[PDB]
Amino acid sequence: STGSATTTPIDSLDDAYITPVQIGTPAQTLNLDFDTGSSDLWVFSSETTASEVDGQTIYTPSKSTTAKLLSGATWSISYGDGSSSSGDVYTDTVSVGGLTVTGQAVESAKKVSSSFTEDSTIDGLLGLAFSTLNTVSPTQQKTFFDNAKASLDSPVFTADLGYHAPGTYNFGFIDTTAYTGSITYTAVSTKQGFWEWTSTGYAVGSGTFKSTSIDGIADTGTTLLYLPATVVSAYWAQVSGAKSSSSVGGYVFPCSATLPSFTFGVGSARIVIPGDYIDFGPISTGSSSCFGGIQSSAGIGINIFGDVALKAAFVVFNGATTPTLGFASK
Repeated sequence: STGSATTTPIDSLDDAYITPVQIGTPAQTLNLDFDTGSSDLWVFSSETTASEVDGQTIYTPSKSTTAKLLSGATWSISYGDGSSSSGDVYTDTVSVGGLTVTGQAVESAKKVSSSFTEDSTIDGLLGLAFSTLNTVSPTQQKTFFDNAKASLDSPVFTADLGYHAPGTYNFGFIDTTAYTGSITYTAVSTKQGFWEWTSTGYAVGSGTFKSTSIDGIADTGTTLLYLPATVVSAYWAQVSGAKSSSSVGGYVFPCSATLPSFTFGVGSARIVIPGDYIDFGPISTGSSSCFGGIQSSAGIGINIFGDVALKAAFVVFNGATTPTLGFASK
């Protein structure tokens, strides 16, 4: 089997992407944030505290003839950005782009943090990291991809995120028309439960490529590119007037600037992030100070190849017995 679903930016900045997901019988379609940095499929629901729902579409398990409470199971997750959610668990039929999994754990939110409530466009998350990170207790549950893997034509999914445009998540096949050149594959460590890999270096604009190992994670659920302070300083030094602002929370730059590109290495291959992808616009409405899309990871503990980086590539998440990542230009 295979599946193919379009993923759409939630706003004009590409802050996140939503993909329609069919849950239950008859189908209830929710728009989920596919997140290769986490491993829970959780949804706003009829169980979510009413004051914490503000425009989201909810899953109502009592209206699904295939929903079954997973007795005793609870979940609770906290994300790198400080947001969180928690609740109980059903199993139900879940379909993405024509690919159906029966008995998928659907984690129903009883509580969500304010950042989720305030974002009416995201109805939940669909985690695509390794199932070892799933938070369901006392019996950890599998991700949608893990459940689908054996049925797929090939045990892979691909992320093709658009710049200010829709893109595609495919399951079970590699669309050879969706990228240019070849796909360069690189080794993955699953020791932390992430799609963790080592970039071979970087360049700023037309500058020389610096060969240096940068360990990080491929994370579709993170907006920006978070890299070591040395690398980030070298990037922003090429933008006149750019500075790190403790009060704003990162590097800002004059909105009148033209940003240089940023290249990262994948083995001997190179992925070029155009400068425009690094512009996240005014820090507040009407400001002439703009927020940068490359930021320091120094306070995170891990480097994160988020959407800024991934949207410049066609990315293969190869879930074979020994997983690997692939990157192609597009």
